[PDB]
Amino acid sequence: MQIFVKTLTGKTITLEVEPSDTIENVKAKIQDKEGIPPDQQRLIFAGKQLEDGRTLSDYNIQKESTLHLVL
Amino acid sequence: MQIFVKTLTGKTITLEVEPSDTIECVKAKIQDKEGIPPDQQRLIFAGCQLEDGRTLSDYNIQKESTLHLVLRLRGG
Ligand SMILES: *SCC1=CC(C)(C)N(O)C1(C)C
Ligand SMILES: *SCC1=CC(C)(C)N(O)C1(C)C
Repeated sequence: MQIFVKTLTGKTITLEVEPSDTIENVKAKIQDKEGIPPDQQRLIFAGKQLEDGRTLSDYNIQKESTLHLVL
Repeated sequence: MQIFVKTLTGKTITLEVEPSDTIECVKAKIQDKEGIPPDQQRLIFAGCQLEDGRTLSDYNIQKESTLHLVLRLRGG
């Protein structure tokens, strides 16, 4: 499924993920495509900070959702 | 040049653009200012749907023109 990650500089990155993926995995995909180290990433969805060991399904993130990335 | 983008909820947004800008760029400016994802945006001017790779000049959009923004159905 496609999701959008909006950064604070007005760049939005699109990622292809599965609900079963962990937050740690998502962060690794973002590092791979934009080079940001996972330790600098804070991911926010529906006002919750996402935790590394949970999966996207844990948070009910559905296709075409937008997560916010704060560094 | 200033252009107006009228949405279906009666909100009009003003943008500063150049005729040389592409439609893709315009959509990115709208995302930046109102948060709507480009993939949900359908831009209409003089009864044409605007295509991403063309520029505003391609369509003869002059200053103070109004484009209409229709949003693709929610989700995908
Ligand atoms: S909208 C950015 C842009 C304009 C134009 C000069 C047509 N381009 O080649 C890019 C895509 C860089
Ligand atoms: S821009 C003219 C146009 C718009 C749309 C309804 C997408 N069309 O099918 C044509 C190409 C007629």
